[PDB]
Amino acid sequence: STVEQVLEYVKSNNVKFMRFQFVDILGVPKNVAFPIKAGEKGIEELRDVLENGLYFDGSSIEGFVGINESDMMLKPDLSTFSVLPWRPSEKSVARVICDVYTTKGKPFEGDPRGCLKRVMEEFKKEFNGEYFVGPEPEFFLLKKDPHNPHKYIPADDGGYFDLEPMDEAPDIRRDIVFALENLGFHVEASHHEVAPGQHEVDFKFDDALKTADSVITFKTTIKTIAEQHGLKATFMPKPFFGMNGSGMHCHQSIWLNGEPSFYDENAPYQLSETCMNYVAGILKHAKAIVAITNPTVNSYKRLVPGYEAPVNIAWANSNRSAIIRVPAARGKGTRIEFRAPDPSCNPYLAFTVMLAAGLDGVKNKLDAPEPVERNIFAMSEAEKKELGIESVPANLKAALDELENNDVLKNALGKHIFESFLEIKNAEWDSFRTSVTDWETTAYLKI
Amino acid sequence: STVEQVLEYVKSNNVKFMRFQFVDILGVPKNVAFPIKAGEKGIEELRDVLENGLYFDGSSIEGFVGINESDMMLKPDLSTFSVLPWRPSEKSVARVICDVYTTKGKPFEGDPRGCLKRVMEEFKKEFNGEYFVGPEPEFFLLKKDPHNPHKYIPADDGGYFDLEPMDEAPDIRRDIVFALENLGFHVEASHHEVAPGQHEVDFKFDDALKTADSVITFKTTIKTIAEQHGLKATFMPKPFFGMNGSGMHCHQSIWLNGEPSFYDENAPYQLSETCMNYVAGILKHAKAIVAITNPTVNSYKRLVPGYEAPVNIAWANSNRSAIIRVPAARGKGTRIEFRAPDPSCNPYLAFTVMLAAGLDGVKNKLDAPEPVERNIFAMSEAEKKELGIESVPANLKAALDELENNDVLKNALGKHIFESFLEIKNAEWDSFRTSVTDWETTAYLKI
Amino acid sequence: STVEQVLEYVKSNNVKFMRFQFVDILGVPKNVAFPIKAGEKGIEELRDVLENGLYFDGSSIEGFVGINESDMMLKPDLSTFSVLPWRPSEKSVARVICDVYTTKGKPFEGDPRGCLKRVMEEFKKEFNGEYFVGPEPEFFLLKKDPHNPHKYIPADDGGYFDLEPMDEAPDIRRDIVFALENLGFHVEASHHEVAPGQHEVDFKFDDALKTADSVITFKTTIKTIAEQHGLKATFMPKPFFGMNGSGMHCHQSIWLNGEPSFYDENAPYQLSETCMNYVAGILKHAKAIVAITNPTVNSYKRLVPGYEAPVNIAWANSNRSAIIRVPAARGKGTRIEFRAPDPSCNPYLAFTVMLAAGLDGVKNKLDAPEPVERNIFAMSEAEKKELGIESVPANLKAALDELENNDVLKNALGKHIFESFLEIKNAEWDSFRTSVTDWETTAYLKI
Ligand SMILES: [Tb+3]
Ligand SMILES: [Tb+3]
Ligand SMILES: [Tb+3]
Ligand SMILES: [Tb+3]
Ligand SMILES: [Tb+3]
Ligand SMILES: [Tb+3]
Ligand SMILES: [Tb+3]
Ligand SMILES: [Tb+3]
Ligand SMILES: [Tb+3]
Ligand SMILES: [Tb+3]
Ligand SMILES: [Tb+3]
Ligand SMILES: [Tb+3]
Ligand SMILES: [Tb+3]
Ligand SMILES: [Tb+3]
Ligand SMILES: [Tb+3]
Ligand SMILES: [Tb+3]
Ligand SMILES: [Tb+3]
Ligand SMILES: [Tb+3]
Ligand SMILES: [Tb+3]
Repeated sequence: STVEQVLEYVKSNNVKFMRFQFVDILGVPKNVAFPIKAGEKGIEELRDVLENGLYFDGSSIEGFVGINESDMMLKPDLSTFSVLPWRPSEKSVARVICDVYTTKGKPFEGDPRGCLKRVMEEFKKEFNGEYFVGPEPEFFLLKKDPHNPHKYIPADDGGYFDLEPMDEAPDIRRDIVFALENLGFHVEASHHEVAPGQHEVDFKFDDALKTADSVITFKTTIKTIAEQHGLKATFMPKPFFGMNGSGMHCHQSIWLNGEPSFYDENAPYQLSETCMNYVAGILKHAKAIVAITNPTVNSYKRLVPGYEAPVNIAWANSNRSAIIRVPAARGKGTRIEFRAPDPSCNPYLAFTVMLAAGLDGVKNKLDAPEPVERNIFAMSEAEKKELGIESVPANLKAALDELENNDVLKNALGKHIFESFLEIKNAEWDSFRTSVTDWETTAYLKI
Repeated sequence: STVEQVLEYVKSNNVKFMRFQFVDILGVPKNVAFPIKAGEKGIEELRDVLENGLYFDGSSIEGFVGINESDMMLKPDLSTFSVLPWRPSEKSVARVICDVYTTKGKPFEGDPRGCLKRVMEEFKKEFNGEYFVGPEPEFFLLKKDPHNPHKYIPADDGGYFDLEPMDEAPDIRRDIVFALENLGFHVEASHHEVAPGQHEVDFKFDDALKTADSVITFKTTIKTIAEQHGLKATFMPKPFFGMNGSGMHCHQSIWLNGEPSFYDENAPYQLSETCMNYVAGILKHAKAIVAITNPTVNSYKRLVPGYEAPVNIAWANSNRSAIIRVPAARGKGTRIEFRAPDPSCNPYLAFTVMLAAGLDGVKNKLDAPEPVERNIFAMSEAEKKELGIESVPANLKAALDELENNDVLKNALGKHIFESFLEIKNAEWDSFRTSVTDWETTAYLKI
Repeated sequence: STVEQVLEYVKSNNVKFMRFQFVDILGVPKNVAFPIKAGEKGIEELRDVLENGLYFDGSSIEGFVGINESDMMLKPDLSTFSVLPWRPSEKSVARVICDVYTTKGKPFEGDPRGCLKRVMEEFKKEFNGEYFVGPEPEFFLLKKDPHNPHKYIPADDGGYFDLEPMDEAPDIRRDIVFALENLGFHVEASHHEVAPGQHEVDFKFDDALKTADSVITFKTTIKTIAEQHGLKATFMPKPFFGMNGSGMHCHQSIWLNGEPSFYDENAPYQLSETCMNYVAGILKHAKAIVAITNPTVNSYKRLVPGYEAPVNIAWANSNRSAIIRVPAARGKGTRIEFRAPDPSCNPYLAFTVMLAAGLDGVKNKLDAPEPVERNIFAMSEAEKKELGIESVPANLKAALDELENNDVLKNALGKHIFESFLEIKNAEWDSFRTSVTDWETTAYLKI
C-alpha cells in the first residue's frame, strides 16, 4: 500500500482512529492509538506521520531500555496498513505495523522487527538471497473448570482431525482463517490437534518478514475470537502434563539469485550442497537456537524425551524423532522443517536465528552428518553416542548459557537484543528456580 | 459432480473454506480444512487439489501407520462434494469425502474406504457384480440425569412407533431425514424404537459405497442436530441394562450381469443357489465377521441370549431369532438381512467383510443348512446341538480370536487393516479386562 | 538394655505386642509388629528373636532391592528397646530399633543404620576414634487454610523465640521434649523459629548412632503429637516461598584415643591441624555431600542466595554466610557446625558422609583455606572468585551428578546405597523436571 492509497482509504472510509503497532523483545504486540483530525490538514498531519513516523516513550517496553526512551519513534510499514484484523467491520479504525527507530532517525538496535529486516536485507544485498518460512503454530482453547473456576482446562475432548461434536472449535478455526485470509495474512491447513482442546493453523510458506507479521496478527486474533466464545486461547507450550504440547514447526528455505538453491536434481536425495551446509549450520547451532525458539521454562516440558520429541540433534528424510525433517517435495518446494520451535517464541527473533545459523553453515561449507531414519527415542544411550546424536538443552537456563556462548547468534541478534534477552531470561529462570512449586508440596509436605 | 460442476459451485456460492474428509480404522470421521484463494489463481489451485489430491500427516490417525506418515495424500471423490450436511445454510463452506493414497499415488492399504472400493471393483471386474446394502441403524437420544448431572439417561419415555408427546423426537427424526435427503444421502423409514429415547433411521437399499458414505454422514449429522436440542445422540450398542440395545440390521444382495441373482422363481422359497451359497458363506464366517460388525466390548452386551437376540448362527424366512432373516420380497427386491451388526461398526469394513464372506460361499458353492423357523432361544441346548446351531462369540476377545484365524476376512481387509484392527482391539480388550468395574464394586466390596 | 532386662520388663509390664523398627534409604521409618505369646515358651520364643532376629520380606522397602528380598532379617539393637515413645502410657506395647541383615546372617549392604555403624566401627578399630553429632532440626506446624481446606498454611503468626499467644506451640515443643527425654533421647534448646509456624528442637551433642536414632524417633513423635492437636508437622525444607526454610545444622567432632582432637591450645584460633584437615575434607567434598544431606528438589529452594544462606563453600569462626561455622567453645567442646543439611535427609546417611569427608581430609592432611568472616552474600561475584569461594549445587540433579563422581562418598555409603540412592533420586528429579508446575501456568497461560 502506497501513502496515497492509505490516504484515499482514510478519506473513503472516514477513518477516525489509527493504531501504530510494534513488538517487544518477548514477542508481545504493543500499540499506541491517535485520532485522525478532520480536513486536508488532518490528512496532511497523517501523511507526515505515515512517511516520517511518530514519537513515543519506550522506557516501559520490555527490552527497549536505552538513552532517550521517552522520545523514541515508530516508523509505519504501509504494506501492513488495514482495518483491525480482529474488528474488521469497524472501518472507522485502522492499524499499521511499524519498525522502531531512534530520535535520530536510524533503526533501533533493540527492535525485533528491524532485526529480522536487517539480516534479510544483508542476505539480499550480499547474495541476492531470499528467505522463506512456513510455520505450523499449535494452540489450546481453554474453558474454566466447572469444579474450580480459578483453573482452566482444555475446551473439548476431541482429537487429531476430529469432526464436531467432539471437535468444539470448527467455527473458531474457520473464523480465524477467514479473518487472516481476508486481509492477505495467507494461511493453509487448519484442524483439531492430538490433545483435547488443541488446534493448529498452518501459515503460507512465504517471505519470513510477512510470515512473522502474519503470526503476530494471528496470535491476537485467535485470542479475541476465543474470548467472543467464552474461551481462552493459549500458546503456552505445555499447559497440561500427560498430553501433547504445542509446537511451531518451521519449514524454511533460501533462494539465491531467484533459484531454489536447496534443490539439486543430481545430488543424493536431490538435496544440494547448499541445503546440506544450511542443515549442518542449524544442527551445529541447535543448542543455542532453542534459547530463542523455545524461550520459556515451560518450553522444556515439551522438549522432553519421547517417541516424537524433537530433542535429538539430527536430520532425516522421514524420521519425526529428529530435530530437522526434510519434506519429500523437490524443485521449487525443496525446503527443511525445524521441529524444535514452539509458539511462545518471538517470530522475528526465531526467524532471524534460524537464518543466521543456516547461513553460517553455508558460509563455512559445513559437512552435514548422515540422516538418521531409525526412531531415536527407541535406541539406547550407547547407540546415540556411537551415532554422535546430541540432545538439545534440558531446561531454559542450559539453553541461555549455550546462547551466551554463541557468537554467530550474537552477531545475528545484535548486542542489544542478545544481552537484553539473556538478562530478562536469566531473571525469569531465577524466579522459577527459587519458587516453591505445587509438585514439591505434593511430594514433600508429608516428610 | 464433475470438476467443472464443483468449480462453478465454488464460484457461484463464493466458497471460502473447504473440508477434506476421510475415516480412520475405527470408523471415526476425520477432516482437515483449507481456505479457497481469491480469483482465477485460486480456482486453478483448487482444480489441482480436486484432480490430484493434497498431502497430510497421517501419523496421528488410528490405523494409518506406514512409511512416511507425514506426507500421505487425500484424493477427493467429487461424487461426494456438497455444503456441510450439518450446516446446510452456510454456503461459504463445503466438504468432499476423500480416499487415502500414498505419496506414490496409489491407494493406501490401510484406508477403510479404499478397502470397500477395492473389493467392490474386483467383484465388478471379475463377475460384472454389483453389491447393495440397506442398513437400519438405531440410536439413543440422551439428556443429563437431573438427579446426577455427570450421568446421561434416555431423553424420553416413549416406545416403538410412538407418537408425541411420549415420542419427544418427531422433529429431530424429520430434520435428520430432510438434512440427508436434501443432499442425496437417501433414507427411508424413521420412527421411535422400543426403548426409551431410542430411534431408528432406515437407509435406501443402494450401492454399498454410497451407503457407507451416507451412514458416516448421518452419524455426524444426528449428533449435531441432537446438540442443537440440548441432547446427545449415541450409537453405543447397549448403553442401558434392562432395555433394548441398538442394532444395524443390514439388508444386502448381489446382482451379476444386471440380474437380481438371489431370485429364482422355480427354486424352493424362490431363492436361487447363489442366494443360498451367499447365505452359507455368511453363516460359515459369522464368528469372525462379528469382530468387525460388532467391534466394541459393549457390542457383546447386546449380543446376549434373548427371545430376539441375533446370536444364533442360522437363517430363516420369518424367524427373528436367527442371525439371517430373508425378507418376503422377491424379484428385483430379493435380498437377505444380516441382523448381528450394530452402529458402532466402521461401515466400510462391515460391508467389505459381509461381501467377502458371502462371495466365499458363492465361490465354493457352499450348501446352506435348512432354515430354522422355531424360536431358537426357546429351544433347549440339546435341541440346538442336534440342529447344529452354534452361537456368535460371547465377547470381543473371542470374536478377535475368530477373526485372527480367518483367511477369507484377512484377504478381504488386507494385511494392514487386519493386523492394525487386531492390535488396536486387543489393547482395547486389555484395558477393559484389567479395569475394576462398578459391577465388581457393587458385588464384592462387602466380602 | 541386656536380653534379661528386656525379658523382665516384658514379664513385669505384661507386654503383649512388639514392634521391630528399621529405616529405608530415604530415611522413612518402617516397622512390623508381632504378638508376645504367653508362658515361658513365649518368653523363650521372644528371647530367640531378640538374640537371633526375625525374617521379613524387604522387596517393598525402598532401596532394599536384591536377592532373597522375601526372607531378609531384622536384628534387634536392645539398647533401643522401650515403650512406644509416641504412646508412652501403653506399657503393653514396645518397640526395638533393628539393623538389617541378609538370610545368611551378615549385615545387609543396603541398610542405612548398618552403614553408619560400619564407618563408625572402622574408625574405632583403626584409630580408636569416636564421632559425635549434635543436630538442630527445624520444622513447621501446619493447619488447613480456612479459605481452601485442600491446602496447608503455617499454624501460627509467631516469630523467633516468641512467647504465647503469638507462639501457638509452647505445649507441643514441651511435650515432644518430655517424650524424648523420658526415654533417653536427649535434647537441648527448643523454641519458635523465625518463620510463622516454624519451630526447632536441638539434640544433645552425642555419639552419631544414638543421635541418628533420636532424630528418627523425634520425627515420628512430633508428627503424632501435632496430629493430636489437629495440626501437621512437616520437615519439608522450604514449604513456603517468602519465608525461612528449615535447616538441620550439624555440630560435630571426632575424638582420637579419648582426647578432643579438634582442640590445640597453641594453634591459631586454638584449632588443631586435625580440625583443619577435617574442615578441609568437608569443604573439598561439599558439592557431593549435599546430594545426601539435602536430598530433595525442595532442599534447593532453601539453598538459594541470601544473607544467611549456607551455600558458600568456606568456613568461619563467626560468619553465618559460610557452610561451616566453628563455635567459640574450646577444650572438650571444640567442634565444627555444618550448616547446609536440612531435616529431609536420612540422618544415618548424612552422618556417614560428613564423617567420611572429614576423615578423608584427615587422611590426606588437606590444607584448609583461610576463614572468611566478611558477609559472602554481600560481596561481588569477582570478590568471591578472587577468594576462591565456590557455591554448592543449584539443584538436586547437579548435586546427584557431583555425588556420582565422588569415590570417597561411594566408599562411605557402599555401592548398593550409592547406586540405589542415585537411581531413585534421578527418577525423582525426572518426575519434577517433566511436570507442569503452578509457577509455569501462572507465568505462561496468558501467552
Ligand atoms: Tb536499509
Ligand atoms: Tb475424554
Ligand atoms: Tb501438528
Ligand atoms: Tb511462492
Ligand atoms: Tb557437542
Ligand atoms: Tb540491564
Ligand atoms: Tb481401480
Ligand atoms: Tb416410563
Ligand atoms: Tb428396528
Ligand atoms: Tb434401485
Ligand atoms: Tb432378466
Ligand atoms: Tb463350529
Ligand atoms: Tb503396530
Ligand atoms: Tb562388627
Ligand atoms: Tb502476621
Ligand atoms: Tb535455628
Ligand atoms: Tb559428653
Ligand atoms: Tb572446584
Ligand atoms: Tb535398579
